[PDB]
Amino acid sequence: LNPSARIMTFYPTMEEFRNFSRYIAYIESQGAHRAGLAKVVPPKEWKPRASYDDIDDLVIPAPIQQLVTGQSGLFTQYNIQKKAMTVREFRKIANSDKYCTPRYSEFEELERKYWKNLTFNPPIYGADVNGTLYEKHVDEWNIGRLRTILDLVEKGVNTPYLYFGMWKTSFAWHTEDMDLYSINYLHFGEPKSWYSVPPEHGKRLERLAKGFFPGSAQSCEAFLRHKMTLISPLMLKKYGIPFDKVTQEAGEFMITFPYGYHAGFNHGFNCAESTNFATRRWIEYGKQAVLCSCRMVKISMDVFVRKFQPERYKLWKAGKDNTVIDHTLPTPEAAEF
Ligand SMILES: CN1CCC(c2cnn(-c3nccc4c(=O)[nH]cnc34)c2)CC1
Ligand SMILES: [Zn+2]
Ligand SMILES: [Zn+2]
Repeated sequence: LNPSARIMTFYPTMEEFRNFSRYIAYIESQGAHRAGLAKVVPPKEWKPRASYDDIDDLVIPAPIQQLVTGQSGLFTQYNIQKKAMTVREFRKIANSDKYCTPRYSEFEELERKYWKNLTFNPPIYGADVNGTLYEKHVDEWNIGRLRTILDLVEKGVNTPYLYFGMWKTSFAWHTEDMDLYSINYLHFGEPKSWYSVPPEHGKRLERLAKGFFPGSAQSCEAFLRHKMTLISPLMLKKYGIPFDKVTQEAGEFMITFPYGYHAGFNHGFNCAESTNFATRRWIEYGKQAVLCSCRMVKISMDVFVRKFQPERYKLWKAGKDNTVIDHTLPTPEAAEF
């Protein structure tokens, strides 16, 4: 399933939507994981919050000014921490003449303006805010409590984060911490555009990045983990790196899969909610994740190897666990489909 590894979109009914982990297993049985990114449009009747007119007093403790340097589709993003601000203050800046979205008809025109102007007039990203916009009673796809096997770490990446975007705010090329999955919900506002590289081609993106930034690569085993590297889709086309693109709109979920490299940008004022999560398939990725060797987020895999792979525990502890990851294989939970 999904031999082209193209980004798939799913429209679950209210009944299919209710079981989060089962629905992740379902989309994997359909080959969604091969693209490294999937869109899930929830049923129309489902709302995580009745209204977003009550969040003006919400504090963004560390807004970041995003300074970008580069040319020829290759850039490095530098984050400058600014003083705390409210969502009311952030919305005022986001919609001001200095930072508002330029006029555009088609996405391709806006995508061009982004790649042409990302190094000018550095925007402010109200990123990494600990919090949720979900009402406490919401039991479906609740980013604040997904209750996947990732909870075994607790029972930081198992908590919800908010992202208040403005035009031209960006997320650099990366995989998740420990090559985990992630869920991103766009609560409201202007779209968020995504680029993705299939996990089966992730090593090709890394080789391209290493060749362009040899200083960074010598300094760290996993420099892409710093989340500072921006590469244009045109630069990827030029070097034959397979990739796909998708625009997430308000009210839609995006799912990133283990070792799924993604990057993207915000079209204007918006707010997304995200967290990391796991399935039984992730354990092997966590065991094999190449981590940052210069700073970082590290999860001990021991608890997972003991519980889900007891027969492999002595072999693994000895450093003799030679398992090769097949990126095309769905999670064992997908068996029923
Ligand atoms: C401690 N961890 C640091 C990295 C954090 C992280 C990992 N990935 N990641 C992102 N991925 C996808 C989309 C977005 C986005 O729209 N904005 C900003 N960051 C994003 C953010 C998770 C938390
Ligand atoms: Zn991510
Ligand atoms: Zn590093």
